[PDB]
This record gives sequence, structure tokens and C-alpha cells, in this order.
Amino acid sequence: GHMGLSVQNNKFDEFGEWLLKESNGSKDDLPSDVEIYKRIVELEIADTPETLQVLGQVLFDDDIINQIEPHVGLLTKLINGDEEFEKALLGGLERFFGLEKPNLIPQIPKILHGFYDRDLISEEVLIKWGSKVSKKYVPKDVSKKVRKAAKPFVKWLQEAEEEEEEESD
Repeated sequence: GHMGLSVQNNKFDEFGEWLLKESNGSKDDLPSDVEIYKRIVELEIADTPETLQVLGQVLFDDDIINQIEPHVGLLTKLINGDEEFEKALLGGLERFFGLEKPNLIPQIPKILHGFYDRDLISEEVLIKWGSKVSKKYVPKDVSKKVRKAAKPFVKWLQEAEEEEEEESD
């Protein structure tokens, strides 16, 4: 990557490198979301889904469950209701759990539930994601392990579907 499968640096790797360099080993020392969005705009990557793949890999650490809410404003703005941008964030999270913090893999159902509760990733995107494996972000066996751990939450969403169906008269 470091933010993807490729070996050489692309513009999204540069963005990620910058964020990591600025934060200097501590997510507390990350630039504010205001400054991050300003940087995204300068780098001409406010309209590219891969930005979310980068953010999913650099914004969080072992304290991720507590770091979702502070970044809601920034992530919603970039996602802009678009499914492909949601999938990119999930791709970044898949690299995060799979390659960086595999110790968090048992917490995946709770963590993704947190993205869901804050309208960051839709139920439809989560269920499709959780039902396949991919080599787009991580090796397929890593993908399998990550998405397998998400199955309790995926099932929850699947079973909750009927009761949430829009009803009238």
C-alpha cells in the first residue's frame, strides 16, 4: 500500500502518510477534522471514494469504538449518502482490522454497529459486504476472517429487516 494493494505510492497513500506524519504515532495528535477536510480539498480528493479507504486505516486505533462519534461530521460529508463511498470506508476498515489491529477482530460486530447507528454505513451495504469475500483490500483469507467476525451483526440486520419495513394503512 501502504493504504492499499499497490506497492508504489499514489495520491491516497500520500494523504495517509501525511495524516500519520502529523499525528506522529498518536490518534490524539491527529489534525482536527476541519484541517483534514481542508487538506482533502487541497489535494483534490474530496470527490474520490478512495479517500474514505485511507481514513478507515488512519483515523482509528484500539480505542476505535470511542473515535467514531468525533469523526461523524467529517465522514458524512465525504460519503455524501453514496454507497460506493460507504464501501470504500468499509474497505479501509477491512484493512484496519485485517492487517493492522487483528486484536480488534472480535469487537467487529459492536464497532460496525457503531458506524451503522450514526448513519455512516447503510444496512444494505453491510449485508452485501458481509456475505462476500474480496481481494480488493486484503488477501481473501484475511477478508474471510474479517467478514466472518462481522456475521453476528450482519445476521442481526438481516433479521431486523422485516420489522423495520415501511407500513401504511
